[PDB]
Amino acid sequence: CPLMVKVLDAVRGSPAINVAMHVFRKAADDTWEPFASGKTSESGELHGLTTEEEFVEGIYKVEIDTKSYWKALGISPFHEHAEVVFTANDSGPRRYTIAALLSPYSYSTTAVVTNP
Amino acid sequence: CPLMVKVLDAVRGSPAINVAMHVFRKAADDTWEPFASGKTSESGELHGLTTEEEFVEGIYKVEIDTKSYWKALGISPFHEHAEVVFTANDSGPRRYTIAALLSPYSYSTTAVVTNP
Amino acid sequence: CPLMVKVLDAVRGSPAINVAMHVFRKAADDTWEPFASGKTSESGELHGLTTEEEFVEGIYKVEIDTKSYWKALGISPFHEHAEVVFTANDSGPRRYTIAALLSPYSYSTTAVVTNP
Amino acid sequence: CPLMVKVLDAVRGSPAINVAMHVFRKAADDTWEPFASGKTSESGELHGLTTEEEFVEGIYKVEIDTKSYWKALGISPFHEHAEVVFTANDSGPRRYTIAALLSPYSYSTTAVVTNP
Ligand SMILES: O=C(c1cc(O)cc(F)c1)c1cc(O)c(O)c([N+](=O)[O-])c1
Ligand SMILES: O=C(c1cc(O)cc(F)c1)c1cc(O)c(O)c([N+](=O)[O-])c1
Repeated sequence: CPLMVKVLDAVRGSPAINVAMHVFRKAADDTWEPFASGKTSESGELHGLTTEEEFVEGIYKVEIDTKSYWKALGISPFHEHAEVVFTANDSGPRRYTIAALLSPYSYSTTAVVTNP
Repeated sequence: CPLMVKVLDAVRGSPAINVAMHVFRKAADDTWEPFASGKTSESGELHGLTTEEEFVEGIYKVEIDTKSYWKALGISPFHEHAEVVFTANDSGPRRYTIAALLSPYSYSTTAVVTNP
Repeated sequence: CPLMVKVLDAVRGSPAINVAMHVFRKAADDTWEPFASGKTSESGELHGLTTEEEFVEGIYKVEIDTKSYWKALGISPFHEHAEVVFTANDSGPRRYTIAALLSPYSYSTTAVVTNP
Repeated sequence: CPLMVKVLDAVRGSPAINVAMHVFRKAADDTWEPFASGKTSESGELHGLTTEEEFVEGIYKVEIDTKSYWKALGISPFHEHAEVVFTANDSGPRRYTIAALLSPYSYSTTAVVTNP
């Protein structure tokens, strides 16, 4: 698993379950092409988005659909989504964990990058 | 000032000065129209982006060039930029402050939405 | 104002108003001596805690009563309080702003340390 | 494992390894008694601090020695330590993950609380 995303709920102190997200890759013509998508599990984690062979050098965007998450809980949040944009595998393959901690009017995001 | 942006540096414990950003408004064809831009001041703040009459309801994106900020400090960053995508809502008067707290491999963002 | 505290509410997207806090200074016997206190204003800020001459180098603790804040909004919180423990340092002049961003099960805190 | 602590480094995008921390419990006379201590592993995690039988109702304090962590990396940080104070097991046994995301002048902390 070279790319894993973990989402936490700072209001309930729980994983953020069933959070949808889309991953895009910047194409040579500078547009965003669809790369992978999925939803977080009961642990707040989304695994298996890609493989080492498919996950080439590039600029990637993770768009986490935080608005739908909060709406289903009865909250009208500030953000449309949490957006994480980063260059990946510039110095060879790495393993990436992207984390997001969600509140209705705020979110934090961090990356843990490890060398296989 | 209906919309202000404040950027802070979590490594130096200081305003993040001379940080460039662009604000976009989502168009009917789901593309991002440039709307305003600028660079943070010595206080880390960017004022005067828009006016009350110009700032209508809609989806806005603030794209903060964090990568250039960290590269100018000689620190390798994770993100290409920090993105803040939100719906501006006109139920009551609203002044928006978008704040971002920057670290090389993480950022936090919050909205302080008040009434004069 | 050598020391100011600002508290924000990540659930409502607003200053955290009427938040009580106490500031302590570590004594020679490793106990916490009360030093100053107050409640945040309508802007979420607490000014006038100390003066330049009183605020000497040492270890300070800011104890923010986040639990009472959330209980007054009817929201069950995780933390008993938010603690910010830091060394005040006199190499150059220094103005300190302690900020805290509150969620029921999470908080962030940062220091913005500037020079007039 | 009813109590686990995870520490991340927001400057390097890595687990925070070999971070010491002490856990205290509030005694009936309102003083802090030592409860458990340890250091984070190569994954940034500290497991096995306590057991379900030992981890009774009470007010607990986790003091994470962030200052020693940053000093060893050549950074002079703002905080003496990160302090997490919370009531545990008030409604029966729970499993607690305490997380801390560290920067030199800022930290975030969150709790994930699950029912066994
Ligand atoms: O967003 C924040 C913020 C973000 C965090 O992750 C943690 C925290 F303690 C504050 C913020 C907002 C403001 O309006 C503001 O003035 C400041 N400040 O000056 O320090 C900060
Ligand atoms: O990024 C974080 C994170 C973000 C924050 O704003 C504050 C904080 F204390 C941790 C994180 C990453 C992980 O991999 C992870 O397991 C967890 N967790 O379990 O709680 C959290």
